[PDB]
Amino acid sequence: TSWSDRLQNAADMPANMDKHALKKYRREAYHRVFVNRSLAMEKIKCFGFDMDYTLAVYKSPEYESLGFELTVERLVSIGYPQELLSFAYDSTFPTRGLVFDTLYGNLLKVDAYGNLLVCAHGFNFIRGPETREQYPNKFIQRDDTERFYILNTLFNLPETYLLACLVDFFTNCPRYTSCETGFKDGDLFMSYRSMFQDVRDAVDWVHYKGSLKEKTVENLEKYVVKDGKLPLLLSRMKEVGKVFLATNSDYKYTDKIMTYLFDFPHGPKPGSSHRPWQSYFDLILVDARKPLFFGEGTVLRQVDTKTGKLKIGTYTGPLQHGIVYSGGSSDTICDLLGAKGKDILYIGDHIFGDILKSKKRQGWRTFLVIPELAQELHVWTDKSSLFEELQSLDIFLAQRRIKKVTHDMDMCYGMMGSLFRSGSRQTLFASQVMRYADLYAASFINLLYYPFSYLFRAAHVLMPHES
Amino acid sequence: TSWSDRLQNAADMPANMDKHALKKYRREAYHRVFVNRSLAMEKIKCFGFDMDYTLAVYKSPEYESLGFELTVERLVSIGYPQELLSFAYDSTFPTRGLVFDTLYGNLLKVDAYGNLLVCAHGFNFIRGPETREQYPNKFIQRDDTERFYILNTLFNLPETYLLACLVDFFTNCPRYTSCETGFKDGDLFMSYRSMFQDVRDAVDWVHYKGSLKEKTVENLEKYVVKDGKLPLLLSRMKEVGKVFLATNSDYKYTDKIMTYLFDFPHGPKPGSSHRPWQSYFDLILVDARKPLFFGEGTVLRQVDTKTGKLKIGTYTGPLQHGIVYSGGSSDTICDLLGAKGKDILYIGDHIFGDILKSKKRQGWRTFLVIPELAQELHVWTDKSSLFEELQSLDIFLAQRRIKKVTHDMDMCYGMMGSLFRSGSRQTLFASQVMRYADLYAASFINLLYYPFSYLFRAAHVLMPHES
Ligand SMILES: Nc1ncnc2c1ncn2[C@@H]1O[C@H](CO)[C@@H](O)[C@H]1O
Ligand SMILES: Nc1ncnc2c1ncn2[C@@H]1O[C@H](CO)[C@@H](O)[C@H]1O
Ligand SMILES: Nc1ncnc2c1ncn2[C@@H]1O[C@H](CO)[C@@H](O)[C@H]1O
Ligand SMILES: Nc1ncnc2c1ncn2[C@@H]1O[C@H](CO)[C@@H](O)[C@H]1O
Ligand SMILES: [Mg+2]
Ligand SMILES: [Mg+2]
Repeated sequence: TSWSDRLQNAADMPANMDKHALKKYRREAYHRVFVNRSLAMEKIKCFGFDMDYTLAVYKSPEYESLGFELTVERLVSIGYPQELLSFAYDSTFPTRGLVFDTLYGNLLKVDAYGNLLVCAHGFNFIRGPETREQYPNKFIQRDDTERFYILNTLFNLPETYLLACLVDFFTNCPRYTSCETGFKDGDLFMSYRSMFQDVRDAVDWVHYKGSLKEKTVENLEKYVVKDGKLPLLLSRMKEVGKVFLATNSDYKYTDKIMTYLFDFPHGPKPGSSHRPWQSYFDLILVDARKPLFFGEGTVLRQVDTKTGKLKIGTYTGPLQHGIVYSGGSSDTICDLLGAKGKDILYIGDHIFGDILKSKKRQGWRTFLVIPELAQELHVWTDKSSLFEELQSLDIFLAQRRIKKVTHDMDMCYGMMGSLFRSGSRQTLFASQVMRYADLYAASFINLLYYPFSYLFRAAHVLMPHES
Repeated sequence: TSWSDRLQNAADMPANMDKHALKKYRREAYHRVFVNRSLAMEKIKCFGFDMDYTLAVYKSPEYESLGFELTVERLVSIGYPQELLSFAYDSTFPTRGLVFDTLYGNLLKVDAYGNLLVCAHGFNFIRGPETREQYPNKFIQRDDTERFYILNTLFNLPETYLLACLVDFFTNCPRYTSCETGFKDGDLFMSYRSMFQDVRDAVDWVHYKGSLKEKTVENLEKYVVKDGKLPLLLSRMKEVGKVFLATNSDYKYTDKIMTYLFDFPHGPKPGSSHRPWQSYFDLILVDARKPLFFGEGTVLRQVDTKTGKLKIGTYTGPLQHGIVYSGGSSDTICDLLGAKGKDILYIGDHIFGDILKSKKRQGWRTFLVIPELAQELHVWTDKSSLFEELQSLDIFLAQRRIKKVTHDMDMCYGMMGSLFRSGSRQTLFASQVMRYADLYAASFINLLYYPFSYLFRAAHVLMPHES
């Protein structure tokens, strides 16, 4: 059972909008909206959405495996060894939010301070003492973005596993000699940095020049979760405010995916006439280029929706019925919808590009979708006894049993552990969700289960000397 | 009674090192070390110190008033109006950590997200609705460091008040016409930005080219807190580890101030021979240029301690008895003392340059000295009933009484409120202390009251879905 299996099972249920049914439903952790900072829903005037891994959640492991396969094929076509074709995606290895160290070729799981929680070189998990050879303070400088790459989104799961596969392959293939910073084959030297860049380029290529989008659209049921409650939620949002789409995807792909997401024999609820996806939005903006979008952005363009090409010139006109924008900036949305940032709830999955940057640059309210949370919640409750024990062991310490229980707990989630922690230590990703996501949930659809006057409440924070 | 009055009263007490006396003493909030993240003191191998407002706490309001007076005199000498000479420092106005908005000439108290808590234009405190004219989302972009200047240290208290005095003066003097971004007098336009830069330049000038240091050193008792427990604490640290000084001050001024701080008729404890200040340090480094120090730093130089001038050339030799360094980087300290960052506890007052940057760039352990905390603690306990009420009002809301109690509470601290909050809203400074200071206290001397095997403990943090 994957996180997307849980999501599709919930997606298959029709909405029961009886107020007592709703209250009961949202008490289950799977259907709850979690609160880091209080948010009065009554004050939200505009609801904005990302598309990929927000509205359109790709099924796992099918979509990751397709990405993986095509990326490997691209690498082989540019000259990587044929042995790559023997690799197969393994959903049990990668956890999201890992850091690839391009100098030494390690995948790192770190905390908010750059402290190392896990270090894997290929499939070799390095113990603490051995990590000090390369990381003398068991620490990385997060500001060193030329060296370290944070794998933030679900799109990065294939490459997370592929990087490990490659390091493992070159390390153990006798044609190559391993060095601290890469591999030698005769008179050719491949640094881990150059390897990483090829992988990144190949992932970008499959999405933009290769066949990934074509294969996705040709079997949408295989690759994309569909939920009849979506138009219901959006129609309800439009009753109390404005609704917008601001997505990095282009118009043609956005149209294909959105059409599928609304492909039911009804509109908002069973019995109602079907409505085009575009009708649910007061403003539609593609090619957003987030997070640049939340700074200077790019020139505002108009899409010719018949051809899917951009019209020539910068668009200088007003918001009109049926218009679709491309590029621009977050100021485009504020101006055209008559909104200030705190009037906007933006809903997306990219902790950096959707949530951190909209919060820090513009003071938008934020809702982070974390698709894996459904599965993480199952594990968290199902294995609560290991964490409970760890809590008691930590307290009684006021040590090797702590390491053993930490490992056993972490292994329940996968080889790279929970998205949110290693034992008692919170990950960078956890810390960023807390600090920048006002609300978060396994799915944006969980908003459906709360009234629009709801006050999401978080406890006031006190400093140690105030407590 | 000022915060420095509280500190000097404690400084005047001799140490009672009876273990039961110590335990009793450190339970009083004034003498406690507060803990944001757990820290096992046994693992600390090196204790490092800043000088100004860490070891050498300047008396208030005398030192601020001297700085203020000299800065005003410098501004008048470059051509500012003679009316400036009628200003007098007022300790009741400034709180540390405010943001000067160079565009519109406002002092802002903000939270971690850039949300406005207080806005004063001169001495005119602007209400919420009126603030929206200039701050439409009641928000500033903290990343805009060319526009916004954060007044982080106690050295910035004079200029905090001076900026307000100037805006007030020019606004109300009929020789000038007020504009959104500055003041006109005939064919001369003075932007708030240019005004700010003159003030900053004048403060730097008084400290580096003017008479402030001379006046300070000529009456050390008037201007600097002295505490006979200092050599006791340092001697104890040297028993279990290494001790270093890394200060932005130059050798001559460092020597004057340090000599005063150790000027007692005894060494570590009454009855013992007096020892030169330098003897308490395994490494002494001046002209540190923090926070650049924690990145590339500057060339390592050697001080000629007889003349106080730097020797010509980069110093390429070893750590030797009696050597004093200038410049270099944090790597100088790690290499020469045989330390990794997590082995080092660095103690300083600069939230950005001492604490945030050492933590983020190098993974050092951190101790933030907050001299005002003594007074803030008095107010926090003495007026606990107003905060208690605010807590209850916030809960019962699940509004104008909330604003009234918030104001009354804040006014107990000064016109700009508490360093740490406005009502229920934490300030940026509070948030940064929590996130980057592992430990914090009113004085570094509070470490004396804990054994060196002490485990400072903070509760494990949980996300909302884990709770
Ligand atoms: N999750 C993230 N992904 C990518 N870059 C990030 C992330 N979090 C912070 N940063 C950037 O990395 C640097 C801080 O380590 C800054 O440039 C910051 O903008
Ligand atoms: N997926 C994994 N497989 C094997 N060992 C792991 C894994 N993740 C962490 N560890 C190990 O557990 C120890 C820390 O709990 C470390 O030695 C680390 O190598
Ligand atoms: N307290 C502070 N004082 C000055 N600059 C800061 C402070 N906190 C963060 N910054 C800097 O301001 C920018 C983030 O708002 C970054 O360049 C960061 O390094
Ligand atoms: N020092 C002050 N003097 C007068 N009013 C203040 C002060 N600080 C905040 N306020 C006011 O209290 C209100 C918010 O509680 C705002 O109108 C703000 O102007
Ligand atoms: Mg997305
Ligand atoms: Mg200092």
